[PDB]
Amino acid sequence: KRTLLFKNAELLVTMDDERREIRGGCLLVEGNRIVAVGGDELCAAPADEEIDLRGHIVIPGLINTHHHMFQSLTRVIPDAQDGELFDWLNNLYPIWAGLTPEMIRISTQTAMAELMLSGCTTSSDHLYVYPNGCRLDDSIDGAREIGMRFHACRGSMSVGRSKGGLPPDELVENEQAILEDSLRLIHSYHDAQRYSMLRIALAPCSPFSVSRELMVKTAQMAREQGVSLHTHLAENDSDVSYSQTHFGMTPAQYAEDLGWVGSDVWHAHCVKLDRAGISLFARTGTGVAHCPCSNMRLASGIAPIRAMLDEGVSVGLGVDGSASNDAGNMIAETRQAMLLQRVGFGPDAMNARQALEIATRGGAKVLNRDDIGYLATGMAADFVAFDLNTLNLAGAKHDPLAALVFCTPGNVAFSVINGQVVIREGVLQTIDLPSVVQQHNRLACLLVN
Amino acid sequence: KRTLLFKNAELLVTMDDERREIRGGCLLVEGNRIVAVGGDELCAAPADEEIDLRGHIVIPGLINTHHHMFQSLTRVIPDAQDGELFDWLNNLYPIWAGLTPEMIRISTQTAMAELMLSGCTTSSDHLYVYPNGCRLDDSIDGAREIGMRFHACRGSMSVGRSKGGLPPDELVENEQAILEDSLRLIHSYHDAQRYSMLRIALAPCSPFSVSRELMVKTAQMAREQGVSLHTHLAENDSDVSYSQTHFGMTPAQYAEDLGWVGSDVWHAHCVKLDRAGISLFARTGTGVAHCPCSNMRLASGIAPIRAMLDEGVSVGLGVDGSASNDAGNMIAETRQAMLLQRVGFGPDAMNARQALEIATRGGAKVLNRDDIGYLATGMAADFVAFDLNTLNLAGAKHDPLAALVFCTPGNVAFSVINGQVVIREGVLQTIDLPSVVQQHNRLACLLVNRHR
Ligand SMILES: O=c1[nH]cc(F)c(=O)[nH]1
Ligand SMILES: O=c1[nH]cc(F)c(=O)[nH]1
Ligand SMILES: [Zn+2]
Ligand SMILES: [Zn+2]
Repeated sequence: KRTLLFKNAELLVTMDDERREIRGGCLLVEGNRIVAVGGDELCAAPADEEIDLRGHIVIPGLINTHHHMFQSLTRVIPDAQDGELFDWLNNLYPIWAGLTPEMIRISTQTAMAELMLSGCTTSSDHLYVYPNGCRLDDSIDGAREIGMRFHACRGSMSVGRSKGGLPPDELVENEQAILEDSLRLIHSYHDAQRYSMLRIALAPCSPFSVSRELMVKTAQMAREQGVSLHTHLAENDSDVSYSQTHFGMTPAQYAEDLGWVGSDVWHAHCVKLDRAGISLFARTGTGVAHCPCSNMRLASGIAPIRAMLDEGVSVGLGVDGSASNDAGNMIAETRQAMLLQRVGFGPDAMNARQALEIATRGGAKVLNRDDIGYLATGMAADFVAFDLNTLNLAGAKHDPLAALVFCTPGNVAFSVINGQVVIREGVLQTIDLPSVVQQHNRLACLLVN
Repeated sequence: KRTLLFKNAELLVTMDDERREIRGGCLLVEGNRIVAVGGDELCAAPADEEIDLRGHIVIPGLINTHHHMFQSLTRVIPDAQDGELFDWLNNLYPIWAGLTPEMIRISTQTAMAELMLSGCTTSSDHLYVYPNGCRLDDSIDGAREIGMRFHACRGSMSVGRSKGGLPPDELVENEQAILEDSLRLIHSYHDAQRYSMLRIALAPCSPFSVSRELMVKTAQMAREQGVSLHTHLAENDSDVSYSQTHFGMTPAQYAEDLGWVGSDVWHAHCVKLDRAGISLFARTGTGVAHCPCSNMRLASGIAPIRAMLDEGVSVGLGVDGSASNDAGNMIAETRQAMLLQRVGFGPDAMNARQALEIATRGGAKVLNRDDIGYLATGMAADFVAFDLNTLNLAGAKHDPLAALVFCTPGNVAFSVINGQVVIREGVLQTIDLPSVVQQHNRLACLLVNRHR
């Protein structure tokens, strides 16, 4: 088995059970997993490759828990930059009706590359449109080429124009076809073993874009197959009113009534989750993907993340799709979580270590994994290093960890995912990034024009 | 005088009176000024150097209107990261008491380098501590090394611990000495001419950090000398209560009472400015430096920027000191202004072009300058270029301008300040940046290990 030693980090942030932050720390890797973490004599360990991390901070790889990677082809569309969410959807859906399998494959790589260079080693996605023969398989193909640990969601919608919804009919599917494809994807791709690089989750776009029968049947299938459940919930005032008018229930009551609570469930946004919903989520272990930049850029609101954390809700972090952020920058999203909670709820609402915990342990938690999210013996070899001697962090070496959240760092210097060194001295190793960016921009131009 | 042609930008954002955004745009420069702005007809122009900007967006240089660059030596101090503003001040003041002239000279270069690589071509600063023989001269020396267009404020404090204030006495000054040094700095350094690289403003830290007499005499001096006035105003709930309690007045009423209104005045933050204060500022031309990251990082609040703009208030942008942001990233601050107004006031509150106008034309206005802030014949040759073919902007070429605000771009590819190409292919040309960063971090270490 291949061994790898990362030695003499200026600070090794473990996020482990003691929250050890080790000066001069070293990390010994064998295959895809961590052998030991420490300073002192472990730094003298022989290894097939040694990488010198003096002057760097090492953190556990960031974990992104919500995205729509296909939207990285359609950032800052003029008719979608401003205005109401109604106009945003109505101007973007006809564009997305042109998506091809190749664009799914390429856009997954582009969005994952942006996340990887900004500190992220595991990401979910929420692909929920399948025009022109597009399949989740195309996104899985792209993810496999770039080497990121991947939770692929079988997103779905069934309520289109003919049934009184907003999406064009060409962007919705029959519900029997959705369940059959969901089952196929689990059988073909879901790896439930420790250190899995690919897991499947089932994800109707929202409880309102599919039938209530399909929400219950999806939950049933996920529980039978041992996979997770993901959807958008309580993202804005319109979601809350819709739930009340149409079902006589708050969004959280609606989720509970469908069986969409539990540690195998995580809901994106939850900006308008109420006190009873927070408590329900806390006692059922239901997770939340917090997407601060999206919630600001779409004027959704400030999610009550501090209140959720204070009751024991499992909270992870997500960038959301690139047409509603529009960046894909994980460490910048972690910064935004801290800034937004403080402006919303005061100076004690979120510090650097609490935000970074959401970005690491919190994300592992809401994806229902205990093998990622911190650095210790037997954990997955997922971690990143930032150079502390850059201009961006000059004067911030008083606390290298806080520097990543309070300052604006550049790209990571190194990234390791499943023991593979995927970024070396700021250069992505698993793909030809300039070629992918070129193809992406040509495809984006073809799609929109 | 040297001539420069910048040709074939994918998009040249002028911010001019017609807000032209020119595909294939070109810029012809002579010395410190723009000779022409146009399309490919400019390619027939002769120039000493041509720079090919295809694949790039060019924008007017961003203008930063509030800072404390000395704080770039003390980012994320553990005891100041969290807690109340009281704890922030009382844990940072003893550290700043060890500042030396060399630290002022170096920290100015570090803070300006961060601003320049993130799109900024003009900055003010608000140095308000002068321990151990430090002088505004030291900051001016650093700014002259790096080539940034500079509005240096003689900040001041006189109400210390022994007199019932929070700063220690070693960090406050006698008020007559403050006025004397203010006049010396104006006479020695303030260049009032077009395309000036150095202007002086007078800047008591807040209306409560000095006597009422110093507030009034400082304004009197500034008006006599023709320079501007700068201070912190209405940053938080404590500022509003204090002025109401001690003076029976809102912060903006108190500023008016002190004579601290007018187009030669700009107030930092104004988070808690009320409707009548907004109206007052609009009709007097009083400016505002909006500091969104600082206002969130210190839990100050969401300033009513959309309301001020709708009433006619001149609003610029500021990163604030690096101990309350803690970044110095001008284009990221522009993004934050847009994100924060939307979450505060709805989807119509601020778009990419509105935010970029605050960061350019808005900053020129609050600094009382008509020669920077947009690209047109006779304007200062201050502009920057971002590469549009980066991973960060992939899929955003549908609107190159909005991409700068809605995405998170890297450093600029090129920067021109006063006609000098100060950043070339991402590399800062005017200082040895890794050497300055090394010295900065070493001085930061010496500073925090001082005996106190
Ligand atoms: O912000 C968003 N809301 C709803 C959606 F379906 C989506 O893709 N993005
Ligand atoms: O936010 C701030 N408040 C007060 C200060 F003196 C300062 O520098 N910054
Ligand atoms: Zn989403
Ligand atoms: Zn300030």
